[PDB]
Amino acid sequence: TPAFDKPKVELHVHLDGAIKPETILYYGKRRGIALPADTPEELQNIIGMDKPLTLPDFLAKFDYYMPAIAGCRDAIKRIAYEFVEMKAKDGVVYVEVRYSPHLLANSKVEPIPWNQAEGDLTPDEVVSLVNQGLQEGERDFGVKVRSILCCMRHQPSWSSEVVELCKKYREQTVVAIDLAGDETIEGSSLFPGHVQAYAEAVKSGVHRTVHAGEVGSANVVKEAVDTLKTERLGHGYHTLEDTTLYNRLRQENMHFEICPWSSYLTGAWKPDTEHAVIRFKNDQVNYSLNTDDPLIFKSTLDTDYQMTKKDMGFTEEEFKRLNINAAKSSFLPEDEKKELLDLLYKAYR
Ligand SMILES: NC(=O)c1cn([C@@H](CO)CCn2ccc3ccc(NC(=O)CCc4ccccc4)cc32)cn1
Ligand SMILES: [Zn+2]
Repeated sequence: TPAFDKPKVELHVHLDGAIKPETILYYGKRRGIALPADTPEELQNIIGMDKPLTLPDFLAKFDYYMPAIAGCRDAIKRIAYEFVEMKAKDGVVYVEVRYSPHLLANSKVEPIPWNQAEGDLTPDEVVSLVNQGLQEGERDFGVKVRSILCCMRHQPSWSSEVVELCKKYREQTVVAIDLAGDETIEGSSLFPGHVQAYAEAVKSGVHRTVHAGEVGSANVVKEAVDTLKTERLGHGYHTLEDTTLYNRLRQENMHFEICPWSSYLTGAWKPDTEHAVIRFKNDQVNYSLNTDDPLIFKSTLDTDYQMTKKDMGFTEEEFKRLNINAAKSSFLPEDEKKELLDLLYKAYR
């Protein structure tokens, strides 16, 4: 069945979008919340999309399940644990996983997300709990995991906390800072809370990625590159819109975190068009293949590989260079990055 039967690298996946239905129900019941279902299968049917939707439509998906995990400590550790399990089934030898700590928390955060009564779970120990779950998963399932911590567009006040959390927990497991959630809010790349967070990340050596370009213009890409100093782009589809920018990113060997299946389901790509990744294939761009939200998009990594092999004529050779590009563009220290490279060179021959 699987389009690509070798080990794989993945750089772009959200933890809060990669929970098993079954364990949301488990915590729905056991805490009180009660979902719009009580069977795993129907749960995935309504909390999981299969044709494009608007943003409010999208966000209410989170409004369903997040109150069931956020706040509960053992929930937070278990989803980090089960994320590694899920990934071992995908054949991934190395993954970076991202999330917003604040969104899993029910105290020391204004506003309190998900409506949610107060309590005592702060952002700081959310990240310790996640990174316990993750370290255990690594040990039991033999996938290597690191994590990225997301800033949120609409909430520049969280952002100095995020860089500080990145520093406190560096190497183990957290390797980078991200910026997520609605790149359409005007001027959001340039909100002072975000820019000074990213400037702190330069100063102290935390690695940087930015979501720019999925649903927004090439201008928001440009700000991510020139003002936020990204090392990578999540998505970056719209840099095509601006050809000098595109060419520049080609020379600098910028890495696009591509999420094929997602981009259909979000509206970012319309089916009757050039998919941006085929252009990236033809141009020999430094890009990767990623799942984004396997919960919400009813998908595994093989969904993404499959789609590009069926409908876009991707071949096995391109699959290889892409995962190599992803290993090179990882936020691993260089010794550990050479080790990963070596594993992959052998596996691939
Ligand atoms: N794929 C994602 O965008 C995503 C974001 N998360 C969470 C962090 O890990 C945060 C969820 N979240 C909270 C507020 C918020 C605002 C916007 C978005 N995402 C977008 O706007 C992405 C673009 C988009 C447009 C329209 C439909 C779907 C998606 C996520 C948001 C999980 N998955
Ligand atoms: Zn994403």
